[PDB]
Amino acid sequence: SKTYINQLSMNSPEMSECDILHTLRWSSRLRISSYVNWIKDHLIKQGMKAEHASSLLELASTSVKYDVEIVEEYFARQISSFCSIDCTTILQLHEIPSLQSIYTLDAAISKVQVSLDEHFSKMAAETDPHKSSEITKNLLPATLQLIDTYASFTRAYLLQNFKPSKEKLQGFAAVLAIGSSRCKANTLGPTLVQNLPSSVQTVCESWNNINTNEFPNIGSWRNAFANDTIPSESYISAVQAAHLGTLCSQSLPLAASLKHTLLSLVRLTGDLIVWSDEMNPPQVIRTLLPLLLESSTESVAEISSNSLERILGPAESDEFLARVYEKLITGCYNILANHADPNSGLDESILEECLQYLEKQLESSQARKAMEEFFSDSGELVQIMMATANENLSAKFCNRVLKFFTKLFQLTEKSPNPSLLHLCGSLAQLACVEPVRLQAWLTRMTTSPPKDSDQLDVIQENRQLLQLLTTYIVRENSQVGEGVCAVLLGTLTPMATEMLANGDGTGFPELMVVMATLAS
Repeated sequence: SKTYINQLSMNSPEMSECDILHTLRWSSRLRISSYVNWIKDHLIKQGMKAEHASSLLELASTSVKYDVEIVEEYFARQISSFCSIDCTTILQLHEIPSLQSIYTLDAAISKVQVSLDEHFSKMAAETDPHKSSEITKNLLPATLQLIDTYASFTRAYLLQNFKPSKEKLQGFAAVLAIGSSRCKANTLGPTLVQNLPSSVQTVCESWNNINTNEFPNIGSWRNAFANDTIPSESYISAVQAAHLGTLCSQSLPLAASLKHTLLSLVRLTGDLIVWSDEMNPPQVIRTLLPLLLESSTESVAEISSNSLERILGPAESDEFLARVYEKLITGCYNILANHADPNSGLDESILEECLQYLEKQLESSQARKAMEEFFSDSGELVQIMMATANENLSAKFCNRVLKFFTKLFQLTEKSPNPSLLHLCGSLAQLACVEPVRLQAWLTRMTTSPPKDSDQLDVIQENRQLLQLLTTYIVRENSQVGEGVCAVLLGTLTPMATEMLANGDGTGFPELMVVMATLAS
């Protein structure tokens, strides 16, 4: 109708999802396929003579700029709508967008990909390809933030479908954030995912079995769809049919739509990063790194790796491997320190495995580098040993972490490097520890276990290696300093006097080996 012509001719304000869907097809229609004559002929009817009709038709479409403008405005609207939710919190199902918005966004990105690809393919010829970088000066940040939002959305969709409480839900989120197996760089991921008993294997496998082959292929719009007049319209129709087909499912309907939209978004990001003259590393690297390492994104991580390898490193020797290792250490510290409680859905084996892995990488020099940089920037070796004070956990975890200290100091002594010296100086912050937690922690080992317990041997070896690590600290070459020793003596004397007084002196005969060496 003429009202549509005037509503979108000189401007396109107050549009909606249905308006966007109709407008994309209409605008693509009146370009090359000779519907323009049909439109003006019908405009002759209903009372518009040809002079107005031709002028409005000419000034309604002028081409790529129109597409990027409208889709940028749609992206801005979607980002503004989703910006009301931020930080890192688990989102409910009800705040996930409805199917209409999802396939509207999918159609928008598909049209943008097709138009940009044809524009750059025709720009492959000629001698002036630089006149196309200024139109994508704003697409990239919006695309990255939208990708981050949708990754959060699919992560929340997987999480909330696992009545489990919120605390172990956050624990499961921490476990799965460093999961995934499609990347060969990490090793813990599959093991930590698989050792959980029943919840995150059947559900995770059922959700990972949602294949998206019913959708059109990567470049199917170039070969199987270029025969017709407007290949973009056929591609949009196929995508819409694929999205509509998912409604019949009863187990996990939105999974296929979310997977496909994330895949298309990351592919468009890669194509844009190829075509964009302006390229700014840190945002794209931090918004693409979690994709490879996320268990909730495994059907997409390969494209992310492909796009990141060509720009940030050959994936074996460059700094990308060190960045991946740094992400692994960050995740390991997070899970070890924050969710040590046994009610966070955590089995002791998960902490055991991650501790073993991070020792194994601590042995290697190249990983030990990033190890020390991360514990110097934001990490803290002391949190791991504070985690032992939790009375809700067995003594095997304490044994493993204490053996961890034994081995890092052994590697410090045998093969001294500046990273090991710096981490030796790192534990000097034991003075900053408030007295109550350190008193409780010392009470954890210093208390004699019941003689009917199976951990008597474990605690005996713990006492032995505690004396050994004490000798390690009190060494002159050690960088911890005498203040830590003085405060340790001050907070070891009183309850020593106490359990000599009220108690029978159990566990006393091997105490002197500790604070006597402290005095040394």
